[PDB]
Amino acid sequence: KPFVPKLVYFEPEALSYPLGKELYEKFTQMGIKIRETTSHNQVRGIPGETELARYRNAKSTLVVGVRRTLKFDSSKPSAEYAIPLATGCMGHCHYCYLQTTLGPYIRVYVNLDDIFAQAQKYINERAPEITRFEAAATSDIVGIDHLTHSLKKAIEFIGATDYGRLRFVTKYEHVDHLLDARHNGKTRFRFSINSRYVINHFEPGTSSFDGRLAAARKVAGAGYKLGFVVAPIYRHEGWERGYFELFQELARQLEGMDLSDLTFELIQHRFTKPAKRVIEQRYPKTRLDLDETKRKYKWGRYGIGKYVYRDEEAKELEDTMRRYIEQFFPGAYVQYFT
Ligand SMILES: C[C@@]1(Cc2cn([C@H]3C[C@H](O)[C@@H](CO)O3)c(=O)[nH]c2=O)CN([C@H]2C[C@H](O)[C@@H](CO)O2)C(=O)NC1=O
Ligand SMILES: C[Se@@+](CC[C@H](N)C(=O)O)C[C@H]1O[C@@H](n2cnc3c(N)ncnc32)[C@H](O)[C@@H]1O
Ligand code: SF4
Repeated sequence: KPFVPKLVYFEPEALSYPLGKELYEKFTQMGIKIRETTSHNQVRGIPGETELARYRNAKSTLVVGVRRTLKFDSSKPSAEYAIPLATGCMGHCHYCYLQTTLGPYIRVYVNLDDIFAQAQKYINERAPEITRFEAAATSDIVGIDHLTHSLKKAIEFIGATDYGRLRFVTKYEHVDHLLDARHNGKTRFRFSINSRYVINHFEPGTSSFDGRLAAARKVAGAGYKLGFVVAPIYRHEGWERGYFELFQELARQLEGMDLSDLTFELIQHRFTKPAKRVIEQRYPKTRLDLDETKRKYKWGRYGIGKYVYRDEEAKELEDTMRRYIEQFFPGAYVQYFT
């Protein structure tokens, strides 16, 4: 059930680090097909004759490498920065924004000393103000972590700092190895949730809603700060009742738990102009409605723009989500709607 790659690439430089050495001996012991990248770290020869084939096989391929870009991206509204522990995902969410943000093997970085050292510099440059880090900005870091334990190390590193905070969101239940981690109350452990329609139709290759909630109870019992990310908020047929049933069912599955300091994050479905065509050839018979005529185009600033719902329909979603959260989780804090 936990993700295990069917193909692994190693950057030569990765073998100079403890994690690279450990992963090399791990995957060779497991008899998994292991390859070397070029001297300039390019991944060549991923199986597949069509574009869709190489996309599928890429999502079953792991690349063990070194993070050379030590400048951290900003990650608002979640956190000040994105801490780069991994890139890519094993899941096949039809709407996924990684389809345009990438183009899709799973990359993991081994130079944790360097990455954490850089994280500490960002913390020092803003202290005594709090600096939050998003570890799942460009990947499902939790779904990958049983292989590496990099997130666990990041959790404990952040736990040792005074002004640092960590956060990440996942669609996977494979969190057992993280339960005895010394988080020190400085990690927000979030789970992506959605209506039954969106999960059943658009989220294959992820854990079930029940699995995610089972995992959510485990992490909360281990003392982690708990939160949920309701995204993508998607106006499907019967969305108002669909999302009502979500929060009702969510409240039922978290019965008899300390839900003080529970957070919610709300993201409406969004897609870029290229995504329409890219998704059409990566998921041909998807029910995902990418009709531009029912959307508002929000023009980009430094990046490319994207379609979102019109201001009025967006407010319907926001007001509705806020109403259900207040009904089923009194005192819970909605961090943002975007
Ligand atoms: C898990 C995320 C992390 C995140 C990612 N990203 C990056 C990931 C990728 O490079 C890009 C996707 O448009 O945006 C970002 O800018 N801000 C974030 O807060 C995901 N998102 C993203 C996706 C959305 O387009 C953007 C704007 O809120 O933020 C978010 O709102 N909440 C989060 O907590
Ligand atoms: C890219 Se996701 C990375 C973390 C992890 N693999 C996870 O799925 O939780 C970050 C969040 O953003 C949502 N999301 C993904 N695509 C979109 C989208 N196109 N529109 C609107 N939201 C989109 C996902 O449901 C997640 O809640
Ligand atoms: S689990 Fe997250 S990162 Fe992975 S395909 Fe789904 S939305 Fe994308």
